[PDB]
Amino acid sequence: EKKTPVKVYIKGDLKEVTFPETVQAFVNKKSGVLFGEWSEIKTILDENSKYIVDYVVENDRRNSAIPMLDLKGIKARIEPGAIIRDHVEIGDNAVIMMNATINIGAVIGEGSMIDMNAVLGGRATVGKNCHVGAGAVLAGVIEPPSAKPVIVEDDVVIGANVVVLEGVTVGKGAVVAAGAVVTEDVPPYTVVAGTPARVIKEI
Amino acid sequence: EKKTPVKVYIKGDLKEVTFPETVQAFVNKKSGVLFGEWSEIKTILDENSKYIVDYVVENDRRNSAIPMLDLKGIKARIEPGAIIRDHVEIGDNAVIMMNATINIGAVIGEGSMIDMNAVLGGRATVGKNCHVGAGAVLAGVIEPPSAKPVIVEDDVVIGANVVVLEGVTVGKGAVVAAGAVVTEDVPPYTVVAGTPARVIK
Amino acid sequence: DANEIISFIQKSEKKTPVKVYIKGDLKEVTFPETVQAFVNKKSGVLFGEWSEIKTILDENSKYIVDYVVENDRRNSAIPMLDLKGIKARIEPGAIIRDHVEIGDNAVIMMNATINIGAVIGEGSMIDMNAVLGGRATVGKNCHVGAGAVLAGVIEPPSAKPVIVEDDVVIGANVVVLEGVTVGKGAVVAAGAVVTEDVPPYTVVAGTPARVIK
Ligand SMILES: [Ca+2]
Ligand SMILES: [Ca+2]
Ligand SMILES: [Ca+2]
Ligand SMILES: [Ca+2]
Repeated sequence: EKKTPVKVYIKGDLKEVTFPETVQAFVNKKSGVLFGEWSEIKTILDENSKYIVDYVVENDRRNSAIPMLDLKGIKARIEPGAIIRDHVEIGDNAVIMMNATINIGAVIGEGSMIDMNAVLGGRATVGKNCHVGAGAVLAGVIEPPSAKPVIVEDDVVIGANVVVLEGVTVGKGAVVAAGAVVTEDVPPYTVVAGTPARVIKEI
Repeated sequence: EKKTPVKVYIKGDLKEVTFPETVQAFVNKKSGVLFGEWSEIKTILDENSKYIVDYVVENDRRNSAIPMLDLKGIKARIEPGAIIRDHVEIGDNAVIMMNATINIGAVIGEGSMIDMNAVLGGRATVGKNCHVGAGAVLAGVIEPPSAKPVIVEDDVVIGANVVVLEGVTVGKGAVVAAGAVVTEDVPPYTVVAGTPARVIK
Repeated sequence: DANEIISFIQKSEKKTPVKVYIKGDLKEVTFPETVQAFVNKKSGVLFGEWSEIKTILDENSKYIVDYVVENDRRNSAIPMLDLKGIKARIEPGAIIRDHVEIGDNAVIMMNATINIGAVIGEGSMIDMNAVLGGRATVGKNCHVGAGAVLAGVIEPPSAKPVIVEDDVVIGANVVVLEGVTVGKGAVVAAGAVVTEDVPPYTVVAGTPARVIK
């Protein structure tokens, strides 16, 4: 389940090397690229040192089990550097900015923005037309299914570097000031600020 | 123009496949790598499956319009994982650390450091010899061109996980305490701290 | 050790590595020793320094029909950590410099950033987008919350780094300032800025953090 996927560019007398079905070998007679588990590929490189004379190994993760979300057909905008796990629901015309991180089970509603370097923890739920500020953290609640995650209702603005703690609901149309730590449910149409966040105005 | 670029490693009887001008195909008879739009390349893979035996598709962005900054000739240091949009000015001898993010229109002065996981929003301006702390956020003001962005003057230290709000100027030589939220202009050569940030020293 | 870190950093030359996919009449091109060329007659890829490869592309323009240049860093001297043999879990997007110790069964989450000299103990979790500064030390069975920042120090070598002792929980978006020790079993509330040592088995909160329990 945990994997250490590598891509390996190779060159040499490749016709002399046979590759197992466990690895995807894209090669011609002298040069090629190999895709597979490092444990499998390492053995191949070692046992064929005579014919594979040079190689470059690329690797981006170690003992990782959860794949990344396939972005190619999503009806929304995902910028370079955003890391999104599989099993995340991205609503129509949402925007996921550079270097944001979104964990499994998260939901991002239609038209919502997750700004740069923001973090959505497991199952965090963001409604429609929300703005989750840069560096803001929505706590995760990976399991059980019955455990209330962070829920941000529609039309909410969450300030930069905010933290919303596990199981907290931010009510519709509310505003959370930058830097706040939200420890309790926020009533709809109110502005909260501080650590712990307190209501400072009714909208 | 929103794009969905892909890089596709491919193999098969590749001479039998004709690639359009829209696709850059670096291939030989047996194997190759294709660069282009997903819409374009998906069509090619499906229609030529008779000749394509296997492939691997890589993709890092979806419906993305703004390209990344070409770093190759910049007289500065940019570390792996830093994400910098095009139309950003990076001063001589600046340093951009791993996992920082710098949005369009930002300006970083000579000798300044943007630390790990810091965020410079749209049009945010940083002077010379500044240090923007890890995780600090300089709010963005993307438009209109007449809206004042965040302006950090020279010789400033911004603490880790600070937020400087839209349109605020942090004056020359000031220090902002870690975790502060700067909600109004900071006078030159003062220390501010707290949320909201208040003058201390 | 700290002296070794400083010496390593300065023995490393600044690099601008590229990967360049090329095609054309490549048999007419002689690639220099300084470049790794994985090529066939028709097409291939080149690994090397931009300054070296740019020269090649120019001087052989008549033989190179097209190319794509990839680059992810500029004037960068410290390489990334080889993850392939580490007995831990490191997720995509995590950026870890060489000369970092990752303890058995640790977890480094997506988009975390770990500077040179850092030490992460066994079974500890560094959560999403957290930052470990130079020489920052995290004990065993710790949890460093998402977005939390542990201060760094590289120079001088004698300077005290941030030390997180065992069994600690650091809340999300917390900042621990340089030289601070967070005591064994302590809990730091989300959003706190820790400005002085935290006694073991206490709870601290606020900015500046103060003992609450
Ligand atoms: Ca290797
Ligand atoms: Ca990243
Ligand atoms: Ca989580
Ligand atoms: Ca912005």
